[PDB]
Amino acid sequence: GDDRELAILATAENLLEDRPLADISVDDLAKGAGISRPTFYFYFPSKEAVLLTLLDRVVNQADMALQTLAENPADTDRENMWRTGINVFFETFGSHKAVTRAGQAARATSVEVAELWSTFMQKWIAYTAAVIDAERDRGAAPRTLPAHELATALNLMNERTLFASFAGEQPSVPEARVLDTLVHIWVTSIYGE
Amino acid sequence: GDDRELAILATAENLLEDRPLADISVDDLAKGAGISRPTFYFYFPSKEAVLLTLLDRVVNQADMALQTLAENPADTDRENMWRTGINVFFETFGSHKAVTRAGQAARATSVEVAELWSTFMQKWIAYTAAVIDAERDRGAAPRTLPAHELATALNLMNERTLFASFAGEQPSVPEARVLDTLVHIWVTSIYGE
Ligand SMILES: CC1CCN(C(=O)NCc2ccco2)CC1
Ligand SMILES: CC1CCN(C(=O)NCc2ccco2)CC1
Repeated sequence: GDDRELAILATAENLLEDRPLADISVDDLAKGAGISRPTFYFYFPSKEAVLLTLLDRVVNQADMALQTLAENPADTDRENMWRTGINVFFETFGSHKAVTRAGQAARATSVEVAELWSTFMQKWIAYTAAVIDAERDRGAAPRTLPAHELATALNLMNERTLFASFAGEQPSVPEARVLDTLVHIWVTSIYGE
Repeated sequence: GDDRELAILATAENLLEDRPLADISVDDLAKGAGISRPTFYFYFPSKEAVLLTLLDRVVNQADMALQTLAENPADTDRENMWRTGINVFFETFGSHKAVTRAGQAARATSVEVAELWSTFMQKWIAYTAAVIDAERDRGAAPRTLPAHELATALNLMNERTLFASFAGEQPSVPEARVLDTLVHIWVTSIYGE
């Protein structure tokens, strides 16, 4: 039951490593999961819907991991606090590069994917803003930009930069340099005048 | 000759304000330019090729405007130097929102568009880096990150942030706030420790 579903999900993720959604048939998804095409259609209405669920689970994994971090303060300086946070996204999406890459393209096409991404981005920006605001209240950050606007630009940087880097786009920050790069820009822009 | 070509370009830009490339036929492009479908095919192999040229001219306009700025130093502080520069991109792409939005989608699909964007981004990052390096040499900026990596992340921020803002995406920086937002993050990240 759940097992066939899990196998369709895993077959899909596997197949997205080597080629795009376009050049993957539900036929390929069925065989890989060891089921018929009709049986596939019982678990998912489409191949697009397989991607969506896959993306859903990556996004929830990131979020949950961020919630875990937020609940257990790490005994460290401001720079490592931010780093530890950004690293959740770096590791989680970096561990699911094929889904990441396919998700982001599907944003153009699928309203569900666009809305899924949109919902979580807003949540992560709201959280970034609350932390900046909290840093301003304790007197550790200067009151420069509207915290929420700053959080927005910083989150959008991370999205574009993390993903160009995982795709190996030209141009991009080398994947082994991208954490330090993003952390420097977060902390200088959050704490600097 | 050039006039029919110009009219196809303008018809296309006009039509992209109200709907995507997908829901624009070459038929619509021909009528709008006041020509036949066959005559259209003499000037352009496809509707995709119309977008590409349109994007080409926006991108060259931005570049040329940046070259003009680079050739005439403005008598001003570091913050306004960066602002004046980022503003070239804000105004130029912000004046061609339909082409911008369609260009960026076509990146997924068209290898020409992807390469066009890629070429110019590299050029703009190289230039940003040369300016950061020049600021480090005169002793106005600290030697923090690899200048080229910093330039890369900052350029990618601007691309994602400018465009989310012009599209009116959720989330985004309001278009009337996005200049100040980006300038703060450039200058704090370039000059800060
Ligand atoms: C405190 C956290 C909040 C979120 N964040 C971050 O990179 N979000 C942007 C993103 C999502 C997927 C790729 O990039 C790190 C800092
Ligand atoms: C000195 C310049 C260099 C380029 N730049 C910039 O925003 N480039 C990124 C971009 C292109 C299109 C949208 O965003 C402003 C600063």
